[PDB]
Amino acid sequence: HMFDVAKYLRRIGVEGTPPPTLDTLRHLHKRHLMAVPYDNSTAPDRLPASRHLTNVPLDLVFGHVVTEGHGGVCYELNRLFHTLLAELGYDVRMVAAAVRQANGTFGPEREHTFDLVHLDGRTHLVDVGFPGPSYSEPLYLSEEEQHQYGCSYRVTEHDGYRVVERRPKGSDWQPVYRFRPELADPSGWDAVRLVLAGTTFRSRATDNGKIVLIGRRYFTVEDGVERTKVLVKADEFQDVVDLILAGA
Repeated sequence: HMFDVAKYLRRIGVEGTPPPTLDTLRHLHKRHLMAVPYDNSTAPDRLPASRHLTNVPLDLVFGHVVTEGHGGVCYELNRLFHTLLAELGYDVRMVAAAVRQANGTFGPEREHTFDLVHLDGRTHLVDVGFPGPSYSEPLYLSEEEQHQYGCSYRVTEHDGYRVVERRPKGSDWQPVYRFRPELADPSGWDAVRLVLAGTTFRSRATDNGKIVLIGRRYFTVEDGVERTKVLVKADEFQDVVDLILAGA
């Protein structure tokens, strides 16, 4: 009952109650990724003993992300965004995906959680909860090449999966994640199941790209041009954390 559309829209820098159109969806998606960073720093603290996402009240996640201004992980940010989109009138369907790993395999089948929106006879992929380099505006569910912010995307079909692939400037196509579109479900969020500190993941979009910090590995993409640096200095590291977490 604490979920509040207006409070959320203010949190992401969106004015009024914009109309339920594709132009609005594209704006909401980009603004969310600019304003609400991905952060797994305290994700373990919000896990339920039961392993069922339903047992984590939506208001707890809303309070952490929206009221308090923090970031979150895929099943927090996309869960909130699904609810916002539904309250703004969109036909939103939850989907789970397997993420491409550094070694080229795909990880567990339902590790990543995101959404699809069916609008005006076309289906769009919606994902404001993915740590690494990926799309700032929704993709169409199509193998046709799509272009945004200096990168290309396509959603190909391979062996019963749809595969989101990305190509920045000067690089080859690489998969991001894969999913089974036919398992999309309007109510799918209800079915989700969940020493040095573990590796921290933090990122957010910028006006023309994205900034990503994975451990010490700092990545930026600006109009499709990528740069990476392994951070050594503690002060520089903290400056990058602060820049990500401050939003835009």
